[PDB]
Formats: sequence, structure tokens, C-alpha cells
Amino acid sequence: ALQTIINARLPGEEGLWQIHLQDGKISAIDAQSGVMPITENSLDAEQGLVIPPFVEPHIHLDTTQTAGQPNWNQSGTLFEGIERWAERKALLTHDDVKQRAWQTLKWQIANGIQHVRTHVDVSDATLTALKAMLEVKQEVAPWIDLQIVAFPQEGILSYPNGEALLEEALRLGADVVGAIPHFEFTREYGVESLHKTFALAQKYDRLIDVHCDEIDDEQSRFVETVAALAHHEGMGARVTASHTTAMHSYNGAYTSRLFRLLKMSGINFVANPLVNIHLQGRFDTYPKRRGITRVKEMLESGINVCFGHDAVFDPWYPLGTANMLQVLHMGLHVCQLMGYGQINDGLNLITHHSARTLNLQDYGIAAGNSANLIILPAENGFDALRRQVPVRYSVRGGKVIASTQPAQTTVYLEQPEAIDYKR
Amino acid sequence: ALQTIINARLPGEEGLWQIHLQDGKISAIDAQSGVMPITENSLDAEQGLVIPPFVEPHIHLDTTQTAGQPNWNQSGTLFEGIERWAERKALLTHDDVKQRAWQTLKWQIANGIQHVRTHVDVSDATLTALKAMLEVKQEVAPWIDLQIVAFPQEGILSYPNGEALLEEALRLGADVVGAIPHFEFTREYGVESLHKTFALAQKYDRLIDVHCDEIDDEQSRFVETVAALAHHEGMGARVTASHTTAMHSYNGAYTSRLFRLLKMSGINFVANPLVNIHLQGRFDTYPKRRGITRVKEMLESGINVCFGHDAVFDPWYPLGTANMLQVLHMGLHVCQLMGYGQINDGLNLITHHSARTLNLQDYGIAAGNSANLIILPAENGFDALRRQVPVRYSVRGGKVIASTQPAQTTVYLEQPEAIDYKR
Ligand SMILES: O=C1NC=C(F)[C@H](O)N1
Ligand SMILES: O=C1NC=C(F)[C@H](O)N1
Ligand SMILES: [Fe+3]
Ligand SMILES: [Fe+3]
Repeated sequence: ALQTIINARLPGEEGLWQIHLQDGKISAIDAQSGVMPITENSLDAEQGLVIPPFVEPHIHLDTTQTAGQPNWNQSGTLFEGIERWAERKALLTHDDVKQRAWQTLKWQIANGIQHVRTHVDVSDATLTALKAMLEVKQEVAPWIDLQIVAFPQEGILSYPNGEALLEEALRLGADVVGAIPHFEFTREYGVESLHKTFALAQKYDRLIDVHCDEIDDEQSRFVETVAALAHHEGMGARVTASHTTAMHSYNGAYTSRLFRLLKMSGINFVANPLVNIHLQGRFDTYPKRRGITRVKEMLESGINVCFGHDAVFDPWYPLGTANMLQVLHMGLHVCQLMGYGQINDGLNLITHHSARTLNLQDYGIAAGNSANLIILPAENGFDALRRQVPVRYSVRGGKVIASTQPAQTTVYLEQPEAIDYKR
Repeated sequence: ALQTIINARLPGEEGLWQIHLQDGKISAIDAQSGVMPITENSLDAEQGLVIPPFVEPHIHLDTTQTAGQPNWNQSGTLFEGIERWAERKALLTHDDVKQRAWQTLKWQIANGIQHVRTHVDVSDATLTALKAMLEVKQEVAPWIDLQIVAFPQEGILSYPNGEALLEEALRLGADVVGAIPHFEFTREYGVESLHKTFALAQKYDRLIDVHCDEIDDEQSRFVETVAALAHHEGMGARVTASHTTAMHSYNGAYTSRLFRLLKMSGINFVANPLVNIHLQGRFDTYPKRRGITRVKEMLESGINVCFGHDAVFDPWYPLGTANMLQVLHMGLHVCQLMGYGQINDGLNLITHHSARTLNLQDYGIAAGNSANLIILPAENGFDALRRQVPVRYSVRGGKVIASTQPAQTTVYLEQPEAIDYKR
């Protein structure tokens, strides 16, 4: 029955703070002028950093843990990945999807992630994975608020009954409408697919998250239609453009023109560093492009951008432990957001910016909000990122739902010495 | 009460000529076999060059003289320019627009310009600048025939009530319908905006002048729609594509295909050398492209192309004295039209070709035409351009409306010597 979080550091704030908890919510936040004593019912942050929970804005829980089944993606490309997934999709069973999704979700809970948006392939007349995921959503609710995107992986207009299946998925309860314009057979189908996606989102009052321009094609500009339709409907807050890796290859003049619309539209952007560095640049010899969208410029322009893990051991990515600080680490390097302040503020890319992408209404350390927060054994964002620290405690509804007793490293010199990699 | 212009040289003609004037018109033109004596009622061209008036086919009189108000365009780009202008547009007043427009118009009269096409931003519900410019048009009529383009600077489909405001501007009397497809939110809005522009021009029997592809984007090809719609409606003579700077970046194969249509369509092209060299190439590091449309190739293909000043001390250009020979000088250098004949024929780019762009019906030194002409103290186009000569006399309706007493330079060597920079 926790009543207070004491000795907490907060990003962008000086000193220590006390967070009072009442009835599963944050009742008040007060600055401390020194270190407070521990006591029963008090969770001691020990001058560590307290932040709202990590968020996973983009993952594929229906494909997670399937890498190599029945075959491996040899080329390491998005296109072969979809082909390898199609082979696995034909072998799906309800229980298998639930088991694999739950395996990755447990890693996420352990990693302080309390909000997850999973795409689920609905280019499947049986909607096997979707039915399984809707059950997982209910089962995992005490620990993670899971959003499900009805993702038409093989296209809306380019797959048999694609539009009907996408709508069926919404009627079954999917929270977000997906699309993949660059995978449609033609540019015209791509644009038309977006009009259909927006019409469905307005008909059912759902969010939108488009796999948008995930291709090293300087002519893949579906993002301008996503932003324009959102602006026209006055619904930018409910819309997300995932990937936009083609933007890495656009000329600068078009990008500058486009940025005005991106800002005016208010839509969100998701970059997936671990997967993008792996799948993009595969058609270059040397030099080889990085292939991540224009994260640095978006931040400078005040456009909301955040980071997702995208895949965890599946056709598009052979690694991962569903760790957001690891995703952030890769993104900061590839996007060259390596200034001290840029690294320190990096936490926003896996917390607040992602919460905005998911249109969350109860997020942040503020009075009145649910007591959902995590404690990192680090002094600030820079320190947490540099040392790739685990989540010491994850609190949800005012209760501890995960904890990590840190590793203990000792070197035996003339005398034993504890090493914590700090300075 | 001038009755004759004597000792006149004419471009492309040998010898001297006499131009007889009667009732404000040119009654006859006769060759001379020698130098004629001066006499009362005779304006002596003194073997200088006589040409129809200079023309300014593209200028923004509503923004002229506002550079730095309230802020400067730091990046030197078209996009920031529009943003800086938006800030100034919110501060417009009727009298301020009239005063600034008249300041630049007086410089134009002094520079022998008797025909001017000004764009006026109509992405403004108050249409403040347009109302002011319609009054200026009437006031300046004795000296300059001013055409007003209803220019939807912030887009037709991408600005609130953009189409209604564009039509309102035509109902108030604007002479030309404008558009800016590359600034619309999407390629589809760009193309649609052109269909709407042409429909308005046919509904009101007005000319068209599109700010077309003014961007270093090799995919900005709105010019093909402008030309195709003009060809379909059989109205090329009434249509102009301004800038087309993207053409500088097109691959050669597409450009060759496009050129057939450009020629067949009969539309006009305006290049704005002083502004284009400044605003284009801003997204390149090194090498840096010039960014002017394909003027040399247009001339070789018989496509009508001409030069405008575009801006005089405003968001898009911090310099200028509204001097067409200076605009021509820049264009010849950047477009590499540096052969003797190319330079000598350069005057066509600021006289006859521009008159065609404005669809002028009374222009040129020919019997029956109004006696509107200017006298340059130079032997030919090459000489006028090299020495950047002023306009000795500007005649309109058979009367002198401007004159420049040339500067007198002397060097004091062993004896004083007059220097005129001639050879
Ligand atoms: O279309 C896609 N499917 C799965 C992925 F992991 C990648 O995000 N893109
Ligand atoms: O769109 C534009 N507005 C103003 C200029 F000077 C430039 O011609 N382009
Ligand atoms: Fe994905
Ligand atoms: Fe212009």
C-alpha cells in the first residue's frame, strides 16, 4: 500500500521530489530540500530518475519469436520479410499467437513498458492472429494497455477482400486502422488506400497508423497524403505515419516544402531504429545510406517523433529483448543526436512523444493522473542511456508490478572493488 | 509635340532610321542614307538604339520595399520567404501598399518600363493589397499599363477559402489568374488546382500565370499540366508558366519529351534570374546548382521565354533598382548565353518576348502602333548590355515621360580625358 515515492529526480527539474500517492493516483508532487528518510509505505527512488512508463509505439506481437520459421529472411529486406511471414502466417494457430505475444509482453513488463501498440496482420480471411490478440489485450490489461492496429500487410486494394477484412477487423475491436501504401501495386492504389483508411477511421472513431513509405524510393511520398487528409479532417492527433524511411532519400527542397504540412497537420511519426538500420540501405552497394527518417529535423521543427522496436526475433529482425533504452541508443547514433543535451532529452523519444503518438489521456507524473511510473537507477536521461540501466521498479496503479535487483560487478585488484561504470 | 524620331538604330537592321509620329502613333518608318539634322519637334536618337519599351513580366508590387519587416529571410529560401511575407501580410494597410507600389513603379518609369505584370497575394480574406493595387493600376495608367495577377500565394486548395478568394479577386478585376501547384499540400491538390485555375480563366476570359515548379525538386512537373490544359483549350497565347526552376534538375530524356508539348502548347515562360540564383540551390552543399529554367534550350527550340525581376527589396530579394538590363545581365551569365549574338539578341528577353508573355496587342516599332518607345545611348543590344546604359528617353503616346542625362566621367592624366567605356 505505497503512499509515497521519495527522493525522485525528474527530467528537466533540479533537485529531489516527493510524489504522493492516493487511491491509485498521484495526489501531489512536492519538492524536497534534501534527502528524505525511508519508511514503510514509501518507495525510495534513491535519487534515481522517475518518469512515466516507457512506451512501445510500434511492435508486431503476432510475428514475434518466429524468426527462421519455416525459413530465414536471407536478404534482410522488407520485401523478403513479408514473403517469409506469409509462409509463417499460413501456419498460425490461436494458442501459438497468444503464447508468443505473451512471451514478448512479459519482457516488456520487465522493461517498464506499460503502453504498447501492436500491429496485427489482417490480410488473412481467418483473422487468426487478430482473434488471439484481442484475447491477449484483455488478459494483459492489468499490466499493459495494449492497442491493436488492423494492419493490412499485403495491401488494401492489392489483396483479395482487403478492404472488407480491414473493416471486419475494426468491427471486431481493433483500435487503430493501418495501411501500407508503398506495398500496393500502384501509386494510385496507394493514394486510394489512404482515402479508404481515413474513411474507416472516421466511420468507427478509431486512430490511424500507416506503415508509410518504408522503402528507399525517393518517389515514395505517401506521407503527404496522410498529413493532408489528417489536416482536412482536423484529426492529426489521432494519426501516425510509421517509418517514413523514404524521407531519408528525398531531396531537401521537397522536404522543406513538406515539413510545413507535417507541422500544420499535427500527425505523429514513428522511427524504428533497430529495424530501419537493418532493412534499409539493402539496395545500395557503397556508400550505403542509413535509412532512418528525418528525426533530428522533426525535433528541431517541433514535429512529434518517437521510437519503436518494431520487431523482436521475427522475419524483419533476428534480435531484441524489447528494451526501449536499447532502441533509443541505436536511434541516437544513427540519427547523430549525439550532443549531450540531445542524448539527455532522448528519453522523450521513448516516453512522452510516444504517449502522444498513442493519443494517451492518462500519462505523465502530474497530480490527478494514475500512479503509473518507473524508476531508473540513474541520475538523468544521459546517464540512463549511457549505462543502459534496467528498470529498478515499475509502478502501476500505485503498486509495484516489476522490479530488477541490479547486477553486482567486482574486480579483484590489490583489493576487491565494486564497479558501477559511473563517473 | 514631337513629330519625328531621327537617327535611330534598330535591332537586326542596318543603318539609321526615321520614325514619323502622328496623333500619338507611329505613322511611318523610313530608312536614312545618312545622319539627319536636328530640328524642333524632332527627337534625336543620336545613332542610339530605339526599341519598344522594356517590360516587367513578373514582379510583386504588394511586397516591394518590405525586406526585413518585421523579420529577415535568414535562409534565403522561397519557403522562409513566404513565412516572412505572411508576417508582413498581417500588417498591410491600403495606403502602405499604394505607397510602396508607387515607389517601385516610379523606378520602373525611370527605367523605360511601360508594361508591368504584378502578382498580388490573394490568400487574404481582406484582399487588402488587391484593393490597393486596383487603384494603383488606374493611377499609373498614363505611364504604365499594369496587369494584376490574382496570386494565391498559400495555395488554392491548401488555404481556407482559397478558391473562393481567387474568384473574388477576378470579380474585382484582376487580369490574370495565378496558382502555385508545388506549394499545395499534395501533388493531387497541385494538379487539381490547375484544373480550377483554367476553369476560372475560361469563365472570366482572363490570362493565366502560374508560379510553376519553383523548387529544386526533380519530381515537380506541374508544367506539363499547365501546357496540356492550355493545348486542350487552345489558349496557349494566354498562358504563362513562371519560374519552372525544377526544370533545371530534370533528367534530359523527360525534358526532351516535355519540350514537344511545350512547343505545341504555345505557352510562355518567365525566368527570374536575380531571384532564382539567390533562392535556388539552397538545399545543395557543394556543388551547388544554378537553378534557372532551361532558357538556352527554349530559345533554340523557339519556345517563348523572357526575364522578370520578380522582387525588389522584399522577403525574396534584398536588392534591386527595377532595372531590366541588370536582370538580363544576370540571366545571360547564369544561363551561359555568352556568345556575341546571344548577348546582342538578349534585348528580346526583356522586350518582345515579354510583350508576348503579357499578350500585348499594341507593341513594337511598326506603323499603326502607339508611339511607345525608348532610346538607349548604345549602338546595339550587346553594347547596351555591356555598359548597363540608362534609358536616355522614354516616349509614350508620342510624348517624353522620362529622360536621363548621362553621367560624365573624367580622368585627370597629363590632360583631362572623358571616359565613356566604349571601344
Ligand atoms: O510492413 C512491415 N511489416 C513488419 C515489419 F516489422 C516492418 O515494420 N514493416
Ligand atoms: O511564390 C513566390 N512568391 C514571391 C516571389 F518573389 C517568388 O516569385 N515566388
Ligand atoms: Fe512495423
Ligand atoms: Fe514571383
